[PDB]
Amino acid sequence: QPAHLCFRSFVEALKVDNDLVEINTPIDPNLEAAAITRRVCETNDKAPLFNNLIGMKNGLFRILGAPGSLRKSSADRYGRLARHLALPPTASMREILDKMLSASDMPPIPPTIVPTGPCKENSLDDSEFDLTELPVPLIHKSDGGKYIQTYGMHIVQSPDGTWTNWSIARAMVHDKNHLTGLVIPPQHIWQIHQMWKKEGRSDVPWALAFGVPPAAIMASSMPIPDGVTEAGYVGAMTGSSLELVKCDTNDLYVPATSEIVLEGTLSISETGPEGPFGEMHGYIFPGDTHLGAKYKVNRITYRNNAIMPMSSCGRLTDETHTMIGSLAAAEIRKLCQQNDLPITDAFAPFESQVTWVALRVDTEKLRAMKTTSEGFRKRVGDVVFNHKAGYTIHRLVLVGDDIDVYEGKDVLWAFSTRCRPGMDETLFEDVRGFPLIPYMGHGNGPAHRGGKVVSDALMPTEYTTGRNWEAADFNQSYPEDLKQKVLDNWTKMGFSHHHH
Amino acid sequence: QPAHLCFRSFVEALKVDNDLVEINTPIDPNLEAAAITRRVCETNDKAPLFNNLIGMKNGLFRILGAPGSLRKSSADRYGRLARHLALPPTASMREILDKMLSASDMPPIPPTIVPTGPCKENSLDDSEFDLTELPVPLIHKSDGGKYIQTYGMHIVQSPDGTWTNWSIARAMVHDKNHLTGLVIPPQHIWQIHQMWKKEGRSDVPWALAFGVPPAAIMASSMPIPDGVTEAGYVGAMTGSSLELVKCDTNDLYVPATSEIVLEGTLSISETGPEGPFGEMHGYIFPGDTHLGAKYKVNRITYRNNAIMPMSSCGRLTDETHTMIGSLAAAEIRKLCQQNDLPITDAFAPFESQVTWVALRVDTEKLRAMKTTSEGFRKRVGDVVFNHKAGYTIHRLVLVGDDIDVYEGKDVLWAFSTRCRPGMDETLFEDVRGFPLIPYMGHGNGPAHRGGKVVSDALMPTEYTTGRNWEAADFNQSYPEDLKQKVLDNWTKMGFSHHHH
Ligand SMILES: Cc1cc2c3c(c1C)C(C)(C)C[C@H]1C[C@@H](C)[C@]4(C(=O)NC(=O)N=C4N2C[C@H](O)[C@H](O)[C@H](O)COP(=O)(O)O)N31
Ligand SMILES: Cc1cc2c3c(c1C)C(C)(C)C[C@H]1C[C@@H](C)[C@]4(C(=O)NC(=O)N=C4N2C[C@H](O)[C@H](O)[C@H](O)COP(=O)(O)O)N31
Ligand SMILES: [K+]
Ligand SMILES: [K+]
Ligand SMILES: [K+]
Ligand SMILES: [K+]
Ligand SMILES: [Mn+2]
Ligand SMILES: [Mn+2]
Repeated sequence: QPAHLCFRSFVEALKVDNDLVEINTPIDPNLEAAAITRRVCETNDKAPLFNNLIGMKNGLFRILGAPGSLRKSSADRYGRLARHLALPPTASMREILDKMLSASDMPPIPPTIVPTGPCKENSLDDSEFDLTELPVPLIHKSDGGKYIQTYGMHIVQSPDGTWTNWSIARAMVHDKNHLTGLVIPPQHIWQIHQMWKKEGRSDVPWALAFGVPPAAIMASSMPIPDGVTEAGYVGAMTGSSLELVKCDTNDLYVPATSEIVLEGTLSISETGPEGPFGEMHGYIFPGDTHLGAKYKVNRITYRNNAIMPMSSCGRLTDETHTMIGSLAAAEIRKLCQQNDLPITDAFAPFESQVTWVALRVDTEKLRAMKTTSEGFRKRVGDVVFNHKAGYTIHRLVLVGDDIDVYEGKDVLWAFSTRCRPGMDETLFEDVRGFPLIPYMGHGNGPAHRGGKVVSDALMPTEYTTGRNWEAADFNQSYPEDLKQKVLDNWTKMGFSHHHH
Repeated sequence: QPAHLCFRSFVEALKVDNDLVEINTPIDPNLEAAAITRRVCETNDKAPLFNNLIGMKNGLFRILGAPGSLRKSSADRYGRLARHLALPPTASMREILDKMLSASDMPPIPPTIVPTGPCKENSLDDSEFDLTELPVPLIHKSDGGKYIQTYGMHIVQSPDGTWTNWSIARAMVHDKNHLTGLVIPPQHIWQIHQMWKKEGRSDVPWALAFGVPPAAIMASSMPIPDGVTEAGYVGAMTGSSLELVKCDTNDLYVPATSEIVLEGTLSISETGPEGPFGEMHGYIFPGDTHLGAKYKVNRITYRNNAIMPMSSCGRLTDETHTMIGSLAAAEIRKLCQQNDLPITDAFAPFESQVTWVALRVDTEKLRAMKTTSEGFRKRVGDVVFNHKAGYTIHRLVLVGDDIDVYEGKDVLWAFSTRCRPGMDETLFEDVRGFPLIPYMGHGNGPAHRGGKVVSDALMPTEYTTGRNWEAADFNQSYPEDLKQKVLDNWTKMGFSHHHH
């Protein structure tokens, strides 16, 4: 099975890439696995595969940390993400985001039901498992629970059966047969949960599949449109219908090669203590527990020698940055284009803790619009900040054609030198805010509203007659023949490889 | 003579450090020298010494590029700056800034007059030189002139003789015996020029000394207080009285070991075309010429085999960042402390193009003040933005004790995650602005006023009861014994030197 379509094959691909460290000696899921993983993410090291996890019983479970984090070399920096998508390991961010957007103007390819798969190799009923007895990790020392769910896919369906959503949302073990987790607006798991609650008849049939096809976990992390079933979007992107098997205890379908599947229900009435958790912006607020959604687990099914992927998230760089940020940026780029805004590229700078998105403007198009900064700022912020795709993003930075938004150094240069504080910005206080950013949920203002800004780093002539500067850099401040001479004589004179 | 007290010894020190590349083949001062230097600055390579400059005649002149730029290794990153000050090459930024501030509560050590020095080894009178015949560099392709003066020290004295100012301000060749340059408020060369213009009697006696003692060029770049003679401040900092020789044609005094000295006058009535120039924020606006101050040169004196230092300034990283930014930050730190504000450290992040200063707050002190963000923001901005030391700085970022302001990654993390846009900021529109920032002088608003902001990245509890988070990082999210275990087993498990 191809690496993008089968987690187990993905792990083999990382090994073959020399991007995997197999640790076969005992590792404690209480902090140790996650501390190793954290150190890997902070240093862009190889992904750790913990094959000897203290507390693993009857096949549950090995852990793979850092599945979507960065490689050390610049040439294959995003290779782990490329391996989720059948792309070359040297793929650029633009090529990864284009791949993730490609299914947006293709017919869906619905999934294929198959009678069985590797996820059915083992099962545990209601009398045979205890979630508190599994080697679920404690990921950060002050976490409010053991976060089983950091890289699996929740599967829920609208009451009318017409939309089946796949998404990532955190969850922790509550007791032997329940989880608690985040289910918050405007997320699709929340939107679907609301539909079931308004019907008022039953709890939401649910499954959570870990170690799903890598292309599916990528779509699970992306804010594709309301009402779009992720399975058909992944089918179109990959050009292949995904193979799904029915759950044993409900009529939901899970990827045939899922490593581990939990089947049960998401309550429309019950809650339980959830959090705190060491989160994407780099913080944990110890003791900040709140009531979260409550899931009941009725059945576990799993592969022989099952592997649980884990995100040890926090400070740069992990899956919450590489996937949340970048995939929101990709959808925002599309959204802008669909609203007739002249945006060519979008990325969420890592340096912003993925709270900014830099939007590259086609300034020839902009000049034809005969508009102004104030007008344009307002139009861009109204489009993005009133849409779900803008949820996580609190600052939009508009930049001209000379800036590569995928290079944080260039975005910071443009921001710092072309956007006059206050005058060149529009604040948005009557939009939904992302409460997990510390300045929102633990800040001075409403946790769920406002705190957003569009910062215009377009210069005045970019709206009128064209760029009227050249950079004071080696590239722009010297003619071609001189530059080349300098480069050709560099080592000869006495001054100091691409892959590495 | 010690390296901090003699430019020629400083060049030898860079050689001995293996931080110098001597280029003994012909190099063109038209762009080539500056392109090499630019490439060095963008890659933190060794300083270039051009010993064979096309057009050099009768000893005028060799060029040293990148005298105050960065080294590649982290361990001696600031070694070229340390060599200006007799510090170890591994000195931290805090240690360099502390050294530059040390004379602020010491009695000045006035300079010593000596009858002669190496700067008197050669002379050229009014009939013997032509500035257009010297190998003055063209530094950027669109510059409006050949910028002779990028790393020399202008020397002017108040009419009453009580204050002698040393400072760096750019100047270019106008014709055979004149320069034009920037002389703008609130700079001390401007303040002194205004005193002479109000007297109305004569042009300002002036000298410009290139290749001055390195400790003197550092003070020349620092906004030490109005009315303080830099020579006595440098004396106190170094613990030694500087040796000066009188000019031949006026009664100003220049460092005895200056490589090259121009003597003449700064006009109180005449102006000439000046600029454009590839400037510190990374831009040049071709054709943006304006009338600047006009200097007449009456005499040149110089050392045998004179060396002209040059800054090929622009995009990161050069003397305009390492010296302008950092030395303004140092003075702002002091200014804050003198105004009873609880600031421990200040630095201008390179990532901000040195337009921000991050101010580290002693939050124990802050809590005792029983104040609020709004109150505190306003007080800090009124102190700094109404003072000359804040001139170049458009954004102040207040950060708590956990942030190392000398680490741009940590400043950006704090800014991005702890400062709510708008609510946690105070804009300042009625303060002097720095027109050279593109968003000021080429922006949408008044070039010389406003555009400043204080961004408070202190969290709410930092004002009241104390920090209420831990970082979700390896350092903070795992206990000490575990961290150490992980570090000790890192290479054994299969994962990947200080100097490099
Ligand atoms: C890649 C990734 C994406 C995450 C999360 C994580 C990782 C690794 C972990 C679990 C580590 C941390 C948490 C923290 C949190 C941010 C959250 C979450 O708990 N709640 C949430 O609502 N959104 C999350 N997302 C983003 C989410 O997947 C996207 O917003 C996606 O568009 C949702 O799919 P729908 O569009 O179909 O609604 N988590
Ligand atoms: C280290 C350095 C410092 C510079 C400049 C440069 C370098 C290398 C160059 C020449 C390359 C570029 C220009 C551009 C420009 C910024 C300027 C200038 O032309 N005008 C100005 O007014 N201030 C400049 N400074 C800063 C100045 O030295 C400090 O502000 C100092 O406090 C002044 O001394 P006083 O306090 O005693 O007034 N230049
Ligand atoms: K999704
Ligand atoms: K702007
Ligand atoms: K000075
Ligand atoms: K704040
Ligand atoms: Mn969805
Ligand atoms: Mn001064």
